[PDB]
Amino acid sequence: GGSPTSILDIRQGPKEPFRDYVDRFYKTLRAEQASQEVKNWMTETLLVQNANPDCKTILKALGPGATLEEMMTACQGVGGPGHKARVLAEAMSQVTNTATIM
Amino acid sequence: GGSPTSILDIRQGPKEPFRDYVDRFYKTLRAEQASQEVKNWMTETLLVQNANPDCKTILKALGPGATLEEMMTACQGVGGPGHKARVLAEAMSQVTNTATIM
Amino acid sequence: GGSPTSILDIRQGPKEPFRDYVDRFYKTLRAEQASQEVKNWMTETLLVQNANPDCKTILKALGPGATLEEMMTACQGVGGPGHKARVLAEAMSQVTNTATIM
Amino acid sequence: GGSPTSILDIRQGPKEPFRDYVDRFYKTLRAEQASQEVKNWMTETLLVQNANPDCKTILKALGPGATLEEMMTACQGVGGPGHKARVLAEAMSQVTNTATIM
Amino acid sequence: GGSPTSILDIRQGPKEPFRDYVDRFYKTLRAEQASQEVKNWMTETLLVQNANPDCKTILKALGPGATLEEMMTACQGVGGPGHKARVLAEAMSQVTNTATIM
Amino acid sequence: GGSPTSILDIRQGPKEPFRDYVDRFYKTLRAEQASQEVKNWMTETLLVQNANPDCKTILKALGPGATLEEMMTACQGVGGPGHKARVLAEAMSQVTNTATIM
Ligand SMILES: O=P(O)(O)O[C@H]1[C@H](OP(=O)(O)O)[C@@H](OP(=O)(O)O)[C@H](OP(=O)(O)O)[C@@H](OP(=O)(O)O)[C@H]1OP(=O)(O)O
Ligand SMILES: CC(C)(C)c1ccc([C@H](Cn2cccc(C(F)(F)F)c2=O)NC2Cc3ccccc3C2)cc1
Repeated sequence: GGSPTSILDIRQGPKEPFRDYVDRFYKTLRAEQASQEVKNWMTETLLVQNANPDCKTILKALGPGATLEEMMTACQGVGGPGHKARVLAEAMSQVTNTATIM
Repeated sequence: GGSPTSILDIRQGPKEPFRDYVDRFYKTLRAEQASQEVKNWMTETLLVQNANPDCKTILKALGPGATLEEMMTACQGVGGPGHKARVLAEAMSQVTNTATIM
Repeated sequence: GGSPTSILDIRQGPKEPFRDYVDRFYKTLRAEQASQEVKNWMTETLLVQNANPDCKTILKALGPGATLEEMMTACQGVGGPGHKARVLAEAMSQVTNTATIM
Repeated sequence: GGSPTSILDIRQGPKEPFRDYVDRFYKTLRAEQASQEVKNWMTETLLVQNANPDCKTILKALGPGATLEEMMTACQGVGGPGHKARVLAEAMSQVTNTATIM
Repeated sequence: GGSPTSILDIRQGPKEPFRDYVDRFYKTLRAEQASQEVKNWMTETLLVQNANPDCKTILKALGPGATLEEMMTACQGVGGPGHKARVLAEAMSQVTNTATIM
Repeated sequence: GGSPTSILDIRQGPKEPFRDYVDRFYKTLRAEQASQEVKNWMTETLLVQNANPDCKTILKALGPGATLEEMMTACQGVGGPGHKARVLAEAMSQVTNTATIM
């Protein structure tokens, strides 16, 4: 848990899909000198807390227990027309004062 | 699916079009050591399911039976002027006047 | 009909303009092993049909019979100016005030 | 006239600035086997006809006969911040309140 | 302090996440011949000063006293889909309804 | 000034930040066969004139006489989130209600 270059800071870019970054988690997990028990624990636990709020909001929202594959399906929505069209459509409609935050 | 690399997850990014990714689906199959029955099965089932929600929403809109050409013509507009044109407006114009979601 | 790499997939992108793709048409046709007329036939039937809804919506707009020299001229602002510009301001104003679709 | 690659298709892309294309007009022409007068005619004539609507229309704003430098001074804004802060950025608010086009 | 290529200008892009830039910051902080205190000192004071105003405002916002990790985690939310979603939502309506600036 | 490639056309792109271009300005100067004074004159007079309107509107605003460090800091915001958030947000809200230009 938190091996050199692997968990202490592996981080998904704001424009970096969950795809490359998660792989950065897998391949770097291969690149670290971790025990088996060491990597499996790293994956579930850190992968979420450190990855791009677009998807981090999806890892937590899916609700824990979501199969990794499902995290991928959900994070695949990360993206412009899919995830951004909603974050731009939503954030803009809250400031449209039927529901603006004061 | 599940064959090595080719069809476990072959994914379509948000900016990667349905066009370029098709090759990712097929050309990557050229790499898996799978029977033709194994591959053609993959071309259909794993394609629509693990590829780009802008397009998937179109693969299930066109629906099954759509030749790849049908999934091609419609998903061609995936992108800003074609799809984002219809995507920004759908969420923006919905939540604002009548489709406001509480 | 499309011989290998010729008219089966010569497809334009959603970010790629009629300038780059049009070249793909002719060039990849040089790599095809087809009859002379096949190439001339290929352009009229496939090009307009399997090419990027930006240039495709322009092409129909041109009205068939517009020389390739003319299609080039027409689809030049494809890409951010001609096309992506006109497109955002329209969808935004059609669905919103009068052309609102229920 | 236009010898192969020189003036028949030297064109400025859509996202492309007058900078990169002007370099092309100035690059490909060297590759042309034209007469000294012909080339002089080529810049003033073909540079404006086939140079990017962001910046082309600019050449119309400056207007014909302007010094090439001025063509650059006014076509420097083409591209994300300068040109676009002004054109569609305005079109968003034009078609909306007073400039609504039926 | 401030050695060549190290801190005299080590600067992050407008969009560059604090990570890519920092891969520079750290790598070059290690390449300059600075005393253990000189470098360490630089990693504190300069890291916040010469870095992408998006992330810089975040840095100040977290407030000093937060672990370095927090400085970059917060800046990991710098952004296209995430940070920009929040900023775009607010700026547009700030000026429009209450925060109108004359 | 006016030596080949150095100050006649050294230009900042539209998406290119004040950093990359300034670098073109400084590096290209090394290429010109100018007197030491000649280059100094060149950095002040031209750097502000043929450099990307975002930063150019900033350079004038800072006010001449500002150190290169001052042009650098102020123009670091050139870019999307920092400079575009403000430009679009303003133009959009100026044209709309009170600052509508006839
Ligand atoms: O012109 P294209 O090659 O089709 O791509 C552009 C370009 O993006 P790039 O940075 O990749 O060249 C714009 O960049 P600018 O030069 O305008 O900064 C970007 O602008 P933003 O970063 O501000 O979004 C714009 O998007 P838009 O037209 O929404 O301004 C995007 O076009 P696409 O999103 O349509 O691919
Ligand atoms: C607010 C700002 C970011 C500055 C802005 C505003 C709108 C434009 C464009 C309109 N416009 C403006 C200038 C130059 C061109 C070019 F170079 F691309 F031709 C052009 O198309 N229209 C986008 C095309 C497009 C594509 C995808 C999503 C939105 C838009 C609007 C670009 C930038």
